[PDB]
Amino acid sequence: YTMCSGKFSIDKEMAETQHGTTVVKVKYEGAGAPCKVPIEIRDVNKEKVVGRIISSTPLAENTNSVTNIELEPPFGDSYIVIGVGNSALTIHWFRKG
Amino acid sequence: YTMCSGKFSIDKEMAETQHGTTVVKVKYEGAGAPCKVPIEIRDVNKEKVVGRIISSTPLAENTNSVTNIELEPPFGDSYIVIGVGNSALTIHWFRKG
Repeated sequence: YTMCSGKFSIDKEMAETQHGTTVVKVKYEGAGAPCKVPIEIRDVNKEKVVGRIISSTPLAENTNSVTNIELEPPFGDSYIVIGVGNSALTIHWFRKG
Repeated sequence: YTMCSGKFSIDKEMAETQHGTTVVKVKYEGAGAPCKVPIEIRDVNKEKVVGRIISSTPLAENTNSVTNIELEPPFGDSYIVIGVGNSALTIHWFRKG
């Protein structure tokens, strides 16, 4: 699979789980599915944080499909960008230490 | 910057340099520039190979702009995917050991 080229929207706001992760649900509104949900997690220095995605490589299976994404945000501020281009969405998360 | 959402084409075929790298030039034909050229390098097991991009984070500055990309392919077979979606291009490279 290649990365989805189209727009995503938040289907369920990012929320903390009980086992030290967060989960967010996104709806894929674009074309070219099945395709990989583009997900990048960066710290305050805009540097990528690796290995924090818990879900097996999240896919948008079809146009309008909803995908569950489980993440393990680092401590402090992280900026999670889902999608590509001008329609990419950013989620700011703060994890208290 | 976010990742470019649009189509790229090969402007200059991937070629070996003298100092143990390769260089390929791509033309960005899409919108939303300036944006980051999406580049992933995977091995035969389709696993990402990290730290092989020599160029500072390649950008497409504008629609129709041409970007120079210097890479350090791993030994053996690597598959370099530029772009996203159904218009993403794949380059197969073999590096003799």
